[PDB]
Amino acid sequence: KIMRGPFMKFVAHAASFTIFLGLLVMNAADRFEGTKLLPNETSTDNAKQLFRMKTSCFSWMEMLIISWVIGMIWAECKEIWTQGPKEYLFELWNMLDFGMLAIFAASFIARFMAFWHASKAQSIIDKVTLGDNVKYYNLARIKWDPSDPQIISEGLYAIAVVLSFSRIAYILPANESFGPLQISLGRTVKDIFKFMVIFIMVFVAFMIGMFNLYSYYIGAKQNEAFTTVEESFKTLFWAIFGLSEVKSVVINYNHKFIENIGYVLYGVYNVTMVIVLLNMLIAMINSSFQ
Amino acid sequence: IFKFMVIFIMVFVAFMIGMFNLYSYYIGAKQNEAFTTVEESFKTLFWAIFGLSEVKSVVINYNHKFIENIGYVLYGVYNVTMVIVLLNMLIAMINSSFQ
Ligand SMILES: CCCCCCCCCCCCCCCCCC(=O)O[C@@H](COC(=O)CCCCCCC)COP(=O)(O)OCCN
Ligand SMILES: CCCCCCCCCCCCCCCCCC(=O)O[C@@H](COC(=O)CCCCCCC)COP(=O)(O)OCCN
Ligand SMILES: CC(C)CCC[C@@H](C)[C@H]1CC[C@H]2[C@@H]3CC=C4C[C@@H](OC(=O)CCC(=O)O)CC[C@]4(C)[C@H]3CC[C@]12C
Ligand SMILES: CC(C)CCC[C@@H](C)[C@H]1CC[C@H]2[C@@H]3CC=C4C[C@@H](OC(=O)CCC(=O)O)CC[C@]4(C)[C@H]3CC[C@]12C
Ligand SMILES: CC(C)CCC[C@@H](C)[C@H]1CC[C@H]2[C@@H]3CC=C4C[C@@H](OC(=O)CCC(=O)O)CC[C@]4(C)[C@H]3CC[C@]12C
Ligand SMILES: CCCCCCCCCC(=O)O[C@@H](C)COP(=O)(O)OCC[N+](C)(C)C
Ligand SMILES: N#Cc1ccc(O[C@@H]2c3ccccc3C[C@H]2N2CCC[C@@H](N)C2)cc1
Repeated sequence: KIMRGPFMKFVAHAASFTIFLGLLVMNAADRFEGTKLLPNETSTDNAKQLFRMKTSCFSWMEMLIISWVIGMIWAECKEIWTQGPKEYLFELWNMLDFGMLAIFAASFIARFMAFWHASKAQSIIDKVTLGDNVKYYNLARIKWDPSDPQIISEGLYAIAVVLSFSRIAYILPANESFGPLQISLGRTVKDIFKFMVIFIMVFVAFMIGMFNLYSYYIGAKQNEAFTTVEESFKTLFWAIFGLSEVKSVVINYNHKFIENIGYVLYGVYNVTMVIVLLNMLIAMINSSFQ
Repeated sequence: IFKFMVIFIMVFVAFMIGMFNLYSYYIGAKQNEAFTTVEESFKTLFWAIFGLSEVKSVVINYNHKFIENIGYVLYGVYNVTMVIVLLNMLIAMINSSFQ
């Protein structure tokens, strides 16, 4: 009768999230100071099994995480067929919570199919050379394919681990000192979503304009900026935080016309972004005394 | 600012564990020694508040560009989130001085 009260129910639901975060921390606890399994090395630990056997096998802590995610998917489907699939998408945090579970499910599916391929190939080979169906396995991380499911799972698990820390927003407005901070932090994301439109207009403008300038100098440039659309995207994205050098507008030829055009366009980009961010800061300072 | 450091260390611990889990298996096959130990992933995200952490700390030497693009996206989202949190702190402290 105590555990059916609302406050003990809240305490139990917060404790079962503290446990999940503790599992996510202590899962990678053998590698806190170095993994001791090099990307070029090979460790079998049984002298009769493949290397790709003791990499995709599930531990005793990677099954509890699967049980938590299965219960967390079931507790979301029960919310879907009780509030209705139209009033459930009305809050965007439900979509932010559904994407995390979808990414966790995709990660565990990819790891399971990697383990399934490893077991299907290890059933054949139950020292010497191996045939061309087991030869891809028992190989270190340097020789894997770029689309191996073992590196799809390890890539999606990181996004899932980052996104699962955002469920503190469900237990944080019950407090008298971090509730108003969450309210005042949420009201300043809706104030920058309207300035990101002009931000991406100026961004797309200078991205296409400098890609059109430095496209023909792909091998004759000081580095690899402004030559591909993704390179021109990241060179202008990391210049907001000052992490893009001025050596990214220099070419190796004697065409100083194009280099001076690039210098002028990069300077105008930096000045324009400073003006836009200062206008955003002043507008958000002004829309808090209202 | 003692009350905003709590949300600051929530976002910090989130991205620290999330990027340590990504770049853990590439300890010798990476451009530098970031995001491989917990102290390296801690200091790479601490010194990125002051802009003293380069973008070459998310680059691996292999042809696994999936994991490298995940690291690029996570580092960019970390920088944008910290800019939002610090700007919200500055605006809140400007507002709680005319009261
Ligand atoms: C939302 C409002 C946006 C307003 C944007 C205005 C901000 C203007 C920023 C100026 C950017 C300068 C960048 C400096 C880097 C290097 C410049 C450089 O190499 O100089 C050019 C200078 O060329 C120009 O004509 C600069 C004109 C810039 C006008 C920009 C106005 C939008 C080369 O000419 P020179 O080498 O002096 O000539 C040979 C003499 N020995
Ligand atoms: C508190 C609020 C926080 C809001 C956070 C939102 C801020 C979003 C920042 C964007 C970060 C981008 C970093 C840029 C660095 C390099 C990006 C890169 O390498 O591109 C990825 C782009 O991949 C994506 O899908 C980007 C999606 C990012 C969405 C983030 C939303 C949270 C690779 O794909 P690709 O090379 O275009 O594909 C091959 C085509 N030739
Ligand atoms: C393992 C590492 C990654 C750290 C894991 C994080 C947790 C240990 C922390 C972070 C957020 C904390 C919570 C933030 C807010 C609250 C509300 C608080 O309740 C009240 O303020 C009064 C209740 C009322 O009167 O309504 C009880 C503690 C609790 C759940 C905290 C419990 C401990 C939490 C889960
Ligand atoms: C918004 C409206 C008013 C139009 C924009 C103003 C233009 C009339 C200005 C702004 C940028 C200027 C350009 C910036 C840089 C260059 C490179 C410069 O080339 C060299 O420095 C020669 C190098 C060498 O061979 O030694 C010649 C002038 C030029 C084209 C400038 C020409 C005049 C421009 C187009
Ligand atoms: C908050 C909720 C709404 C969920 C978050 C949104 C996701 C649906 C987005 C955000 C980050 C995106 C990822 C960022 C980077 C990558 C790497 C990219 O891989 C490559 O570029 C291939 C490289 C090569 O081999 O050439 C594939 C897409 C992917 C996984 C993206 C998949 C879709 C993601 C997970
Ligand atoms: C990806 C980064 C991970 C970092 C984790 C930090 C968690 C802090 C959450 C937080 O401050 O929420 C802000 C966005 C306000 O949300 P809202 O717009 O008030 O919406 C709250 C609605 N509710 C149903 C969740 C209560
Ligand atoms: N009786 C009761 C009860 C239990 C839980 C509850 O909120 C859940 C919760 C509690 C602590 C920490 C994180 C989360 C996530 C919240 N979850 C609920 C369903 C939809 C899903 N998108 C989000 C509300 C009411």
